[PDB]
Amino acid sequence: NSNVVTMIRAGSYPKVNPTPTWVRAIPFEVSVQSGIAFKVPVGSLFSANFRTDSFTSVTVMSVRAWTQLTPPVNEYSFVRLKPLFKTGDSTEEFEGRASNINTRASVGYRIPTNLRQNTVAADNVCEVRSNCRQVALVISCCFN
Amino acid sequence: SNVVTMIRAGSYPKVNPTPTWVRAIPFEVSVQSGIAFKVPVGSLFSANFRTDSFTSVTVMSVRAWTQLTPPVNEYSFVRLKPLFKTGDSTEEFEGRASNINTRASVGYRIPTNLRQNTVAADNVCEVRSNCRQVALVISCCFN
Amino acid sequence: DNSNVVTMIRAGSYPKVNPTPTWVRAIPFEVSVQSGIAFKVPVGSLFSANFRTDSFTSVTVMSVRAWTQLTPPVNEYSFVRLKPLFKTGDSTEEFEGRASNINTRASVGYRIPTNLRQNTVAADNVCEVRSNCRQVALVISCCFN
Amino acid sequence: NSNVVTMIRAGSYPKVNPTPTWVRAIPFEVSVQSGIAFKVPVGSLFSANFRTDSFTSVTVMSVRAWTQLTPPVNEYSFVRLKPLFKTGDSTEEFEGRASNINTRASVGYRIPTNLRQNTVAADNVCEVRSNCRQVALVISCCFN
Amino acid sequence: NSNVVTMIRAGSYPKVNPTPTWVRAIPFEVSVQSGIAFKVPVGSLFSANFRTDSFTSVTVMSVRAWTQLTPPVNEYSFVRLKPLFKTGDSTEEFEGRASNINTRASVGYRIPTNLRQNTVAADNVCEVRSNCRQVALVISCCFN
Amino acid sequence: NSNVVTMIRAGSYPKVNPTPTWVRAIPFEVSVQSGIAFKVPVGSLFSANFRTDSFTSVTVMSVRAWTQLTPPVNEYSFVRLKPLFKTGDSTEEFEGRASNINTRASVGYRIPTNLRQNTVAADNVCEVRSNCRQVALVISCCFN
Amino acid sequence: NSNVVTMIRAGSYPKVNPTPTWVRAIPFEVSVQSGIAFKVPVGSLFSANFRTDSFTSVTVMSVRAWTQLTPPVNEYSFVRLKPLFKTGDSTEEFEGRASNINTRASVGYRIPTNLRQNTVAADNVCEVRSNCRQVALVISCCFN
Amino acid sequence: EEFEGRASNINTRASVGYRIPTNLRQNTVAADNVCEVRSNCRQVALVISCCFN
RNA sequence: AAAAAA
RNA sequence: AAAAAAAA
RNA sequence: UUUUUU
RNA sequence: UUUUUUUU
RNA sequence: AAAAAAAAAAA
RNA sequence: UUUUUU
RNA sequence: AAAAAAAA
RNA sequence: AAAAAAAAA
RNA sequence: AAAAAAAAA
RNA sequence: UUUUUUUU
RNA sequence: AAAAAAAAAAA
RNA sequence: UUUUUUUU
RNA sequence: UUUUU
RNA sequence: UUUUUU
Ligand SMILES: [Cl-]
Ligand SMILES: [Cl-]
Ligand SMILES: [Cl-]
Ligand SMILES: [Cl-]
Ligand SMILES: [Cl-]
Ligand SMILES: [Mg+2]
Ligand SMILES: [Mg+2]
Ligand SMILES: [Mg+2]
Repeated sequence: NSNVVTMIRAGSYPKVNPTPTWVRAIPFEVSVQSGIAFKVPVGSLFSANFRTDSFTSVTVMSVRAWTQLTPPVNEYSFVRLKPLFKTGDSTEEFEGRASNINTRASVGYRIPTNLRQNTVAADNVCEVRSNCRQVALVISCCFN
Repeated sequence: SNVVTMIRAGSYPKVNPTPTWVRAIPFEVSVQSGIAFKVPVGSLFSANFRTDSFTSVTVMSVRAWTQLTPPVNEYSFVRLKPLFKTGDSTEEFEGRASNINTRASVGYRIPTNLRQNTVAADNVCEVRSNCRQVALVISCCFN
Repeated sequence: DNSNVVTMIRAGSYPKVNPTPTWVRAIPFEVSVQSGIAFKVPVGSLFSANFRTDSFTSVTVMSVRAWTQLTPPVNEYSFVRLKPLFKTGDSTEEFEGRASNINTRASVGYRIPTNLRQNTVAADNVCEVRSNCRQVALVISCCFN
Repeated sequence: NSNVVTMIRAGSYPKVNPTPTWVRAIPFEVSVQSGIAFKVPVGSLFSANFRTDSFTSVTVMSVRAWTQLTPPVNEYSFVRLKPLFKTGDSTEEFEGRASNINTRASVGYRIPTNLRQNTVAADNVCEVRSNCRQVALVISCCFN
Repeated sequence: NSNVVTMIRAGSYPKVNPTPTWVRAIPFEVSVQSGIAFKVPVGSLFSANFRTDSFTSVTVMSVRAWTQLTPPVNEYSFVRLKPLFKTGDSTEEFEGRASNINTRASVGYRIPTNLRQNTVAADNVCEVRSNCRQVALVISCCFN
Repeated sequence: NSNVVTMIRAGSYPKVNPTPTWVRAIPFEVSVQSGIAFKVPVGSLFSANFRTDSFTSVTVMSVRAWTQLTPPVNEYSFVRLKPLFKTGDSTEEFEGRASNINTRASVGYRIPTNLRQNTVAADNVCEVRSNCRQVALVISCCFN
Repeated sequence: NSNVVTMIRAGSYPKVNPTPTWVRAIPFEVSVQSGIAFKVPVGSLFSANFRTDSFTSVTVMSVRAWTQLTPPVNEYSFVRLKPLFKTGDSTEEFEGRASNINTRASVGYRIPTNLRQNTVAADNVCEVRSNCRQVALVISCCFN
Repeated sequence: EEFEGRASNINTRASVGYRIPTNLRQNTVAADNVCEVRSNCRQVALVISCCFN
């Protein structure tokens, strides 16, 4: 309600951290080929395009996908996700298909707490299969 | 009361022949592929909106829709980057379509602490889209 | 706290829009008057860039109020009459208000019933004004459309 | 109660009006022929027989009609009313018939608020049709 | 509500009255000479400027007076009222004075129910006195 | 309920009206050119196609308009409306745009009670603009 | 209750019907001979005088009859109604007599919902008998 | 905007004021200007509720 | 609460 | 209690 | 209680 | 309350 | 027990 | 409440 | 909540 | 009914 | 989303 | 609600 | 809260 | 039992 | 109440 | 309830 500056009765110097962690929802795309699985690299989350180039590690919480280009002729779009982990890759293929040809396909998977460790740029996140030549992704992750 | 009735008016009131006006102004802009276009504040001053008599305006929010179809195989999309005289933003508020035949849409609100006047020479925001036009509806206050 | 930065709006379908909306206003303007002579106030005085209304061509008047704008003749108390005029039939009322102090304005006004609130164009007239003061200040509450 | 004059403590000069408005029901008769409609002119309402000769406009609210003379032999009286408006005449025929030959026939119609604009002497109110030679009208209106 | 005409199921022809009564506040002025009383004539109430030229009798209820022009130099406005009755004039002088030389003087008097009989043009209502050359009155009356 | 005809103890002859009013929603289409407004005629409402050829006037209440044909390539349908009145034309351009190129565009406007007078065939309702060569109208009105 | 037009945010194209049904009370008169029964044809309900010339069928609910002309000398008016149906004519003679020679004779009958089918112009509704040469009818029906 | 106030008594002052919303309450230096004033009287008295800092 | 219909 | 005729 | 409007 | 119906 | 009828001049 | 009456 | 300037 | 601005008016 | 901001009674 | 105080 | 005094013209 | 940036 | 959530 | 007064 004050229109003017005021005096803060500051005390002892507080605990500081010039490089906190930040929880994010990173949107990026990946080019997919027909019948070929594409390994999504973690390194794609580290970029000045997301303000995250200052990080080297990230704990992924959940992954969501969307077909980014139209599907072949006569077909309905589809996208699949196989979760990948350093301690052991999964064989799940969380799939989603569009019920309208003109509409995107989508799917996502959540990572359980016991599997939410850090990952670096060299590591992979999951395999993406699709009949569309491009898939949009949105990863909910904790940079640190 | 089906007939005129007398009014017991009193002293002469405080008057103002040129008041303010809260408005939602719809106008379109042309956008080029892979290029950002600065939305000029001047577009809000026009006889088409009854706002030619104004020279300044306080923008409150900005919403955007793609106005033409997207490139073949692509889904529409539109981004908005707020711009201020005291410092431009780097936010890219993006919305995308989920049906190729449908518009993409997104918008942003200006916080009270940044709601200062802007004149015709100023710019509201940068617009990016894969669509050759974008329809903007800006909720603002003319003064 | 309130927001200190820009925030995203999860807009959706393109809304119904209107670039030339209506506007409810209270317009102030004066009219010169002559002694013992009425003056038909033109509706075209409400349309003007001095009121931001030059873009309108019709208007619905709701009420009319009037104040003498200049002093009265020597030894006289100000006064002002209003006779409503309507295209379907002018009125014969003479709503009159007088001043009780020579140095003070005279005032009066009238309300238009809902059934008589149709559009009026510049060529039309609102009401006649009589007064011993040479100029009268009007404040008209009207809906431009 | 008071039996003598008493001093009123008047103050400022009030808002006055020498020519005020008036709500009225005007009784008058119109002359009607067989099979021929008669347009009731609004000018019939302004007259020193009603104290209304000082008005040039009037807002009609409702119209009531009664036959005024005996019907043709072997017939029961009747009367019709077709509202007329400067913005567009109406085609209704609000009719009323007597159930006794010796009794008047009556009918009427109300004008809705959205159609209650002024009218001048040169205007018409409604068409009257009857098998009686004369008709009696009572028009509720607000002179101004 | 209603946007179109609607029928009225009228019955027998009602009692009517084309020349009814009217309760009014009639504003008018009178010229007054210094030191001389002016008998206000009832005829002033009958006039087409008031819509009452169709009446020939009136019952007065109350009379209020205001000075219409400025007072003499150095003096505060004043005005008196002496009621007059055909049955017997009264010797009251209901006097109101102004407290600002620039402001009107005002006063009035009420007529008791027992002294509320008609009056005709030839009659008078009251004597007015004032140091101002004109007096504006507002008489509340029932024309009949 | 009853399986056979029953007697009605009818009384005096009632009030009747062989030509009553009628509240309707009238659908019709108009041709519109590119960049050119089209004044929609009130006469379109009177017609044997709507059972309203017996009416000569109509009190319009609201207007709703949809695009009837596809829009130009790459564009989304739109339709504007400018209310027109005999007492004064409006400058409002109530617009409605589609968000799916395959979907109609729609918009309407309500007429306020104080503007719900009648209109005749000669009169016009509103100006229609659109990028589609044909517009569908649905006018909620009261025929009288 | 505004004072000026507002925008309606219309939606999809609604279901429409340019030629809806109509519930009506159609008044008309039928000429009758003494001692002879007159069949009332249904086609009399279709006519531009009733705004129904666009209907080819109708469902009749009730019938009411009033003698339209005076009776013979020394007699009291009367009227008889005999319902007629395509699936089988009735033999009821619903009758009503005046208790005052100068007063109409009235009677009507209700059609039960199991016998409320459509009737075309060539069909007949009921036979009429009376000692008056004409008879006024008011039929409550549903035009479709 | 032209917030205007007139007097109903010739011998009386004419008055009018305007409030500045929160989103437009920033600092102003000497060179700057507050508002334009138009009056038929040759002088005008101002009372400005401000916050020096 | 609007119009037509015991 | 619905339907029919009657019925203070 | 029904039908158009809503 | 004369004639008909109404899930046993 | 919020404990009888008014009007005229001065609170 | 003072005070002048039916 | 007392005091100061402001303040519907 | 979580992290990164604050843990006390 | 069911209360408020601007102009008006 | 801008500047001061008020028993820890 | 069954939420202030009447009369004149039109319900 | 204050609220504000970003999170499925 | 018009405009704007 | 509309509306015209003390
Ligand atoms: Cl589709
Ligand atoms: Cl398609
Ligand atoms: Cl003074
Ligand atoms: Cl004129
Ligand atoms: Cl209606
Ligand atoms: Mg797809
Ligand atoms: Mg008769
Ligand atoms: Mg008979």
